[PDB]
Amino acid sequence: AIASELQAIAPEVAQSLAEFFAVLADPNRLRLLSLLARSELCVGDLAQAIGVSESAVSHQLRSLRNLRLVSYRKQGRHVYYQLQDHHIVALYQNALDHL
Amino acid sequence: ELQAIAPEVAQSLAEFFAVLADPNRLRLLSLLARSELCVGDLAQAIGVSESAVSHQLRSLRNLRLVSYRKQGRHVYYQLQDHHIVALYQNALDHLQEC
Repeated sequence: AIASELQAIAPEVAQSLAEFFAVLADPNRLRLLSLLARSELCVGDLAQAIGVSESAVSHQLRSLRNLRLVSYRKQGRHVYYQLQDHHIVALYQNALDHL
Repeated sequence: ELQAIAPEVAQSLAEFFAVLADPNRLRLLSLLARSELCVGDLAQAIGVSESAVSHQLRSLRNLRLVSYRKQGRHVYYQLQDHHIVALYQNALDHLQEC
């Protein structure tokens, strides 16, 4: 009934959103995000959980940091990574559940 | 005590996000996220022919991103499930500020 009052997202917004989803179209990134969706973790824990070197994980996390998919905090001699925000958690979980 | 998602699951999820990385598809989903709509409504909304939108919807139906229902003498399309609605809204919100 409200068809006449609806308009699609702007083209530039659709492009920006498409780019966001393209960044997530990476199984390796998703494996890392699946762990962070359940607990804040250091690179050491992430590396052992997946089965790769910490250097490998560190490299993958740099891209994720730059793309604002993950963030980190420092406490003592540890650096804990986590998902950027609750929106990332929600979209990840909803996508997984849809599948 | 933590295990990542299975390799096959990560791959399937990656493919799912890959099909969403399409501006034209997202424009259509952005409309359906607000309300179910007939092909006529969608075509006029984005400014293309009904045939064009019908073609695009064909792909979205097979990709399980949209579904449809018969309401009287018309067919209305909708997002496949609420998860699509929620992931779409959360992604857009993320790309925004407060």
